[PDB]
Amino acid sequence: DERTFVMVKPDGVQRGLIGDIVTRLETKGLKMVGGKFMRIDEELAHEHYAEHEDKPFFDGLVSFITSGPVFAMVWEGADATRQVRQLMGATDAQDAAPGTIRGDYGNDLGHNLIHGSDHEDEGANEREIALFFDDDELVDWDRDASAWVYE
Amino acid sequence: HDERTFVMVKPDGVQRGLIGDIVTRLETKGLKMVGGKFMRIDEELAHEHYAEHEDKPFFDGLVSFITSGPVFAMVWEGADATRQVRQLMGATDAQDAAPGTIRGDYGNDLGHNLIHGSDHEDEGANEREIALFFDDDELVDWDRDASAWVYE
Amino acid sequence: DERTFVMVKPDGVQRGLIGDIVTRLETKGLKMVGGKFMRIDEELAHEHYAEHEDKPFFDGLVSFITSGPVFAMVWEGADATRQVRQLMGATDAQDAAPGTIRGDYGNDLGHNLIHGSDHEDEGANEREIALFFDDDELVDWDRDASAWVYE
Amino acid sequence: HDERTFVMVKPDGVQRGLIGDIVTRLETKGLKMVGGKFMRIDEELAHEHYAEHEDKPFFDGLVSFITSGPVFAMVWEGADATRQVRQLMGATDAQDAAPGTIRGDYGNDLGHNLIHGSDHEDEGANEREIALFFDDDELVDWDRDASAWVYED
Amino acid sequence: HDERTFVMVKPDGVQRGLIGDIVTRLETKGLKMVGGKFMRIDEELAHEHYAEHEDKPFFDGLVSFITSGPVFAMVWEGADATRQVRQLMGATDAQDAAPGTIRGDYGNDLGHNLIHGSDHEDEGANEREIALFFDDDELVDWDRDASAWVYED
Amino acid sequence: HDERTFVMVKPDGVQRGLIGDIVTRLETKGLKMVGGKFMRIDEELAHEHYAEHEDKPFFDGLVSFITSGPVFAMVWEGADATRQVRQLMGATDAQDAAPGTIRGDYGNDLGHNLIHGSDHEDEGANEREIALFFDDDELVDWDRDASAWVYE
Ligand SMILES: Nc1ccn([C@@H]2O[C@H](COP(=O)(O)OP(=O)(O)O)[C@@H](O)[C@H]2O)c(=O)n1
Ligand SMILES: Nc1ccn([C@@H]2O[C@H](COP(=O)(O)OP(=O)(O)O)[C@@H](O)[C@H]2O)c(=O)n1
Ligand SMILES: Nc1ccn([C@@H]2O[C@H](COP(=O)(O)OP(=O)(O)O)[C@@H](O)[C@H]2O)c(=O)n1
Ligand SMILES: Nc1ccn([C@@H]2O[C@H](COP(=O)(O)OP(=O)(O)O)[C@@H](O)[C@H]2O)c(=O)n1
Ligand SMILES: Nc1ccn([C@@H]2O[C@H](COP(=O)(O)OP(=O)(O)O)[C@@H](O)[C@H]2O)c(=O)n1
Ligand SMILES: Nc1ccn([C@@H]2O[C@H](COP(=O)(O)OP(=O)(O)O)[C@@H](O)[C@H]2O)c(=O)n1
Ligand SMILES: [Mg+2]
Ligand SMILES: [Mg+2]
Ligand SMILES: [Mg+2]
Ligand SMILES: [Mg+2]
Repeated sequence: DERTFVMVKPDGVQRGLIGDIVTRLETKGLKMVGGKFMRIDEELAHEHYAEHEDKPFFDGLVSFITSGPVFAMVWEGADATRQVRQLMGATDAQDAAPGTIRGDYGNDLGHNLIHGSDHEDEGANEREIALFFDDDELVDWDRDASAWVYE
Repeated sequence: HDERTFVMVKPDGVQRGLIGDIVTRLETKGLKMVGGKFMRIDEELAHEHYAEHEDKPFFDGLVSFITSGPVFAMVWEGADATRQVRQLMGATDAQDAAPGTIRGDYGNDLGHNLIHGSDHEDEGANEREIALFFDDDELVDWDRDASAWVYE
Repeated sequence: DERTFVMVKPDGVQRGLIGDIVTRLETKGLKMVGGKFMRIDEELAHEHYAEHEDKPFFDGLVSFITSGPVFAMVWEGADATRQVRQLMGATDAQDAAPGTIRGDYGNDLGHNLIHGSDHEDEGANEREIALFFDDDELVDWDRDASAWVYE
Repeated sequence: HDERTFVMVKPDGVQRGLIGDIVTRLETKGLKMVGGKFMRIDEELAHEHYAEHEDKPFFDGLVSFITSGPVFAMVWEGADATRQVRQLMGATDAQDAAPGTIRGDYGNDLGHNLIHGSDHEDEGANEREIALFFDDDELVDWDRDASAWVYED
Repeated sequence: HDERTFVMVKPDGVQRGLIGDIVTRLETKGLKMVGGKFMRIDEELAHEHYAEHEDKPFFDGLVSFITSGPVFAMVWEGADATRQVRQLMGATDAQDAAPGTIRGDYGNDLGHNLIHGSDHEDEGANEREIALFFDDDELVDWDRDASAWVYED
Repeated sequence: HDERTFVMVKPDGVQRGLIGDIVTRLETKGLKMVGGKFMRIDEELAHEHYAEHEDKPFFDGLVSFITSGPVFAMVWEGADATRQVRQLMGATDAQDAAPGTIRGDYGNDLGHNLIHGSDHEDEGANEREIALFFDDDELVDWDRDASAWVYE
């Protein structure tokens, strides 16, 4: 089924929010299939944020995403992409609603805790998952509790 | 004797370990439990609970779901209680329920959507569902003292 | 398998701790098979606390257990009786360790939140479950997640 | 920012044991406590705090409530705090507040709505409410080192 | 009881955003907040607070720490509070504290052990520490109505 | 470069939705994550991880369990970290683990006991298990700034 790249940004890691974020996505019933603590180098960052290469915030973006380790993940479940952006709330954490990840934990745009593939960008999920993870690092399993999450 | 609403952790809620989490949002919200029963819904009881959907495609699978494992059936009392419960639960379809609600936090399905609560917008749905699942000998008439601090 | 009678006392109910207690016992992997919000009358109380009928605290005990509603339960799982008294902690909540129900939520002996059949009293569990619940009120089901809780 | 706002757990939040949850909420949001006092509010102080309401029918009910038990008074600081805190609280009427907010998880009353927070849409309310509850000697000037991860600048 | 104890989130607990968790812990235990102040501790006050330690080798490191950032000072009241609070905290050395206690869930240092609480085994420590941090005008006398369910008498 | 311990949410931890809850107790405790990998353990890898129990009755069922679903494999850094982790996890047999520990709170079995962490009392178990499950290219050398407030 549908998967999406999700990553806890260096602010999240530094602020010790990996658990809380993982718990939010497990508790929503979703299935972790890839998971990796790693540091993003500047060539990986440049390739990740490519779409923003002309923007005035780019150099600060790569600077930040490269400023400490992240926890990179793939998640699978029904409608996962969009479900995950709903959990995360709005991109600017100062605008995110309470009960979402950024509404609860951030109030900044740059240091906004987390990233999730944009479902409105068709193919963003598969392209980012293939950026961060090799097929060898992604795990096919059956989460048994899926029989009670879904009809 | 204030406003009561019927509320049900569905078999998926029970399977996934979520009874206490749901109960905790109801009491934390300040609502009072007056009935509470762990039970299996038999097929007649579900025909009656879901009589209004008998014509609809999803009916058969709805009756099979709601009888496919035990439920936790509840009655909850408090000011504007039906509607407060519908807001805590969020959208019937959990893929659209807002994060912070019970379905936005815990579910990713419309059939397997954790819980039921009476629809305040269907007039007398509460009184009827309560009366369907509970005898008046299993509702409990009590005063929750912290009520004195929940309301003015 | 083994079941045990567990009940949230009127202090627990009044203090809005039913959820938290239920969650603790579901999260430990145990299976709810009976569950009932009810009031204990004085004949049920007298029969429940019979063993304490001579003690100086009896009349205060029945008075309290009868002072508001309780939430009466049966729980099943491996070694359930003893596992549950371990969750509850010590009878006097002022002596219970932090991380147990009474260590976290009480500090009184009388108003000590909760009751669980005493595993050291052989047959206490079956005798109390049959006191509070008829066989019609207890549910036989398969909690699927039991396949991951137990070998 | 040096942006500060005044925040108060009201006598109901205090009585229901929710001082800690409200504080975790604000801390977890990355906001910096700079003032904080457990205290009783008396007649004069409530009449001034609420005086914008002196001509209103719920006024006497309100001074009676806000004076019926202790409150936890506070000041918090951070980017857009006054506004962020207001969003965290939810609608003034808890029965209208969205689940996820303080009021939507914990209240369903208008009078007993847990909590108060300076109105960002009333210019000066924050600095006025703070100077009401706190002398400048009771506010702390410090650096929450985690701020460098909450914010980029 | 009128049994009160002095409790302090230390500068590490304050910086790590744990004021709220510690307060929820105490509230949830059914204990009554009667005093509470966010504040900075200076030289004189620490030298007196800790003076039983004036002759010890960790003393200078300790005044430096307890003075390196703000603390949340408190007073709590209830049955056997001083002792209950001490058990809630766990061993003074967090790396020795049992999981379930404040120190065992959140610390693993001796210097930076989150929190302080009057020693019930030192007679007078509670009433002495409280009078140290609080004037009697800053303590509140009230009735937590839930107390009637926490206790039978 | 301080003390590191290897820690593993076992397949049951992963199935039951407990990865984040465990990770949250490790970070809340102040320990630093330096490695972290969601993976399936193959049979050779489990022969090596459990070589010391190869003679024992429970070995075969142990290798079948630990390969029966994916795991979350971690490395954790901090003062006295091996032993701090063994205390957070509590007794190997979860029916005896104390409430407050990860096993006392979440488990009721000895085989299905949620997590593994290196035994501080077996000298060099940490360095060896870490080296077994992680290449040195997947350990991350970083400074967690709130360390400045966790320790003196
Ligand atoms: N003015 C801006 C815009 C975006 N950004 C950051 O760059 C990231 C990617 O931007 P984006 O438009 O793809 O937003 P999302 O897909 O993450 O919602 C955001 O998450 C922001 O953190 C920023 O720092 N400043
Ligand atoms: N296509 C549909 C529509 C509803 N249903 C289920 O049947 C239930 C009752 O539908 P309903 O519109 O009366 O919803 P509620 O009153 O529970 O909000 C829902 O909770 C859905 O779980 C379904 O399974 N499939
Ligand atoms: N001195 C005492 C002893 C017991 N009790 C209460 O009576 C209950 C039953 O006593 P018990 O000796 O069977 O203790 P448990 O089986 O509940 O551990 C306890 O839970 C106490 O609440 C009391 O109020 N005062
Ligand atoms: N009709 C009303 C309106 C407000 N109030 C109370 O009075 C307070 C102050 O009114 P307000 O419009 O300034 O509300 P906020 O500034 O707290 O959002 C509220 O928090 C309500 O508790 C009331 O009791 N009845
Ligand atoms: N060897 C030691 C002993 C204590 N201390 C610190 O000094 C404080 C006071 O010592 P204490 O024996 O009165 O400890 P408590 O009364 O807080 O249990 C402790 O909380 C430790 O933080 C230290 O830094 N080094
Ligand atoms: N009879 C036994 C004993 C141990 N074991 C399992 O094998 C694991 C390793 O045993 P161990 O004594 O080396 O324990 P730890 O180093 O993980 O504390 C345990 O975590 C138990 O789950 C078992 O399945 N059956
Ligand atoms: Mg984009
Ligand atoms: Mg309907
Ligand atoms: Mg007994
Ligand atoms: Mg071993």
